[PDB]
Amino acid sequence: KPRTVICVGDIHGYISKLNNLWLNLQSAIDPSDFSSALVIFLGDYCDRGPETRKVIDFLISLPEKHPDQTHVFLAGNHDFAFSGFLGLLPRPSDGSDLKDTWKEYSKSEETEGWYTGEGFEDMHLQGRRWAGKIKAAYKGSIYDAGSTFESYGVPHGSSDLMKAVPESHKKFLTNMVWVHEEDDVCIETEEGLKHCKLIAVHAGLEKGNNVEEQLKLLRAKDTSISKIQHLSGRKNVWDIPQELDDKHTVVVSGHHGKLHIDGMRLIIDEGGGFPDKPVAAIVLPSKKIIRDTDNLSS
Ligand SMILES: [Zn+2]
Ligand SMILES: [Zn+2]
Repeated sequence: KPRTVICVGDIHGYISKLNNLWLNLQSAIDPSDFSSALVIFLGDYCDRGPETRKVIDFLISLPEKHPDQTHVFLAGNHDFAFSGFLGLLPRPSDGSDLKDTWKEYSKSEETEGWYTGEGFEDMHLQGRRWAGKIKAAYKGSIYDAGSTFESYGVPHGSSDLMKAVPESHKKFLTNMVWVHEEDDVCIETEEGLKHCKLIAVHAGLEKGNNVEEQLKLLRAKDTSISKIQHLSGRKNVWDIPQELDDKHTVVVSGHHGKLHIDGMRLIIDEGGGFPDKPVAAIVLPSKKIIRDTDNLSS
């Protein structure tokens, strides 16, 4: 029997949506298949929603709760930005300073009110944007990070967040990956069951540039990049790029604020960080969509 693969869209601090989805998934999938499933969280665990802390608590608990599952946690643009503010990103491997990332977006500083509190000098651009105060509705910053601060019991933009975030959560953020690759997953098509490669990346992959070169920087976590298009892009990462456009690779992403299935391109982000929208997961091989808003039993 083919292994069950669950790909979970953006959570954005909605603990109730995360819990209800997890509970629904256990009625849609039989106990044996669920217990040994590959579970790929597609990123964006923080911001917008009110309970980031509880979300990360939940995700940390999963290895203990389900020892035979494989758990993959993609870094979203939001979580990369979160990790940046906490100073958890490794120094750029090219020897540059994290402050060098600011220059490209320097004209955005005034409107975005970038963090100028303690430790801003050694901070990645996205960390400074994340903890900024946007001139006005946004929750504190352009990243809607206000609710993340509050979920850990501190005001928005506070340097004290660094002390409030538990060590296990910092370890969780350090353990996130920018890409996940699988050699062999099953997926239903109109013609029948297929075996495919899988690439999981929060937003997607770029056109033009060699795919392996892209995957290389993603595997290595290059912090010299001001804005990581693979985590933050929109139209530029929507499509499967030329090199992978041959029906042998599933490319799964969250990020886009839409649930969109087009052949081998899976975009799983029905929630979009909105409080009134469902969080959806896709279950492979069947491609069935399970939501927090479901009321399932077996
Ligand atoms: Zn998102
Ligand atoms: Zn995103």
